[PDB]
Amino acid sequence: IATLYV
Amino acid sequence: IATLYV
Amino acid sequence: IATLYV
Amino acid sequence: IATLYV
Amino acid sequence: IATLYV
Amino acid sequence: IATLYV
Amino acid sequence: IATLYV
Amino acid sequence: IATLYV
Amino acid sequence: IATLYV
Amino acid sequence: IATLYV
Amino acid sequence: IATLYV
Amino acid sequence: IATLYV
Amino acid sequence: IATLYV
Amino acid sequence: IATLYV
Amino acid sequence: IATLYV
Amino acid sequence: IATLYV
Amino acid sequence: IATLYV
Amino acid sequence: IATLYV
Amino acid sequence: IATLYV
Amino acid sequence: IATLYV
Amino acid sequence: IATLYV
Amino acid sequence: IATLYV
Amino acid sequence: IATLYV
Amino acid sequence: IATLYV
Amino acid sequence: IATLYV
Amino acid sequence: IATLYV
Amino acid sequence: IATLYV
Amino acid sequence: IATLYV
Amino acid sequence: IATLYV
Amino acid sequence: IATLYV
Amino acid sequence: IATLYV
Amino acid sequence: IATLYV
Amino acid sequence: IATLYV
Amino acid sequence: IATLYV
Amino acid sequence: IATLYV
Amino acid sequence: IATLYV
Repeated sequence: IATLYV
Repeated sequence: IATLYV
Repeated sequence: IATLYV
Repeated sequence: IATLYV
Repeated sequence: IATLYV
Repeated sequence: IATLYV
Repeated sequence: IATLYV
Repeated sequence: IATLYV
Repeated sequence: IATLYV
Repeated sequence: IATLYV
Repeated sequence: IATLYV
Repeated sequence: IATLYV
Repeated sequence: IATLYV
Repeated sequence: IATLYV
Repeated sequence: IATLYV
Repeated sequence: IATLYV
Repeated sequence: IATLYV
Repeated sequence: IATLYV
Repeated sequence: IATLYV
Repeated sequence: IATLYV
Repeated sequence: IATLYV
Repeated sequence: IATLYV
Repeated sequence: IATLYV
Repeated sequence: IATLYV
Repeated sequence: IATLYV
Repeated sequence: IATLYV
Repeated sequence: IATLYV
Repeated sequence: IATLYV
Repeated sequence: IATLYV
Repeated sequence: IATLYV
Repeated sequence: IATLYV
Repeated sequence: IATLYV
Repeated sequence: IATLYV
Repeated sequence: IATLYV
Repeated sequence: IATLYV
Repeated sequence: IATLYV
């Protein structure tokens, strides 16, 4: 699982 | 920016 | 599963 | 921009 | 499944 | 632009 | 299935 | 523009 | 099936 | 323009 | 910036 | 598990 | 800055 | 377990 | 600055 | 166990 | 400054 | 056990 | 082969 | 509606 | 092969 | 709705 | 192979 | 909703 | 292989 | 919601 | 392999 | 929520 | 291997 | 909450 | 190996 | 809370 | 090895 | 609280 | 080896 | 409180 929010 | 890999 | 919102 | 791959 | 909205 | 491949 | 709306 | 292939 | 509207 | 092939 | 890998 | 908030 | 590895 | 707050 | 390793 | 606060 | 090793 | 406060 | 478009 | 059986 | 788009 | 069985 | 998008 | 079984 | 995105 | 079984 | 993100 | 079993 | 982040 | 069993 | 951070 | 068993 | 920090 | 058993 | 700091 | 048994 790999997640990113900017 | 919102991204997800599973 | 690969998803992206900008 | 909204994209999804499964 | 491959989908894109712009 | 709205596109879908299955 | 392949569909596109512009 | 609206197109569909099945 | 192949269809197009413009 | 409206076209259909089956 | 918010990111997570599992 | 690897996570980062900035 | 807040980060965690397990 | 490795964690850091700044 | 607050850090912990276990 | 190794911890530091500044 | 506050630090602890066990 | 090793601890230091300054 | 059996196909239908409506 | 677009459907195909082979 | 069995496919349906609505 | 887009579905495929093979 | 069985797939569905809604 | 996007689902796939193989 | 069994996958689902909602 | 994103889930995968292999 | 069994994974879930919510 | 992020979970993984192998 | 069994892991969980909340 | 971050947990791991191996 | 069994580890938990809260 | 940080705990580890090996 | 069994360790706990609170 | 910091504790260790080996 | 058994150690405790409070 | 600091204690050690070996």
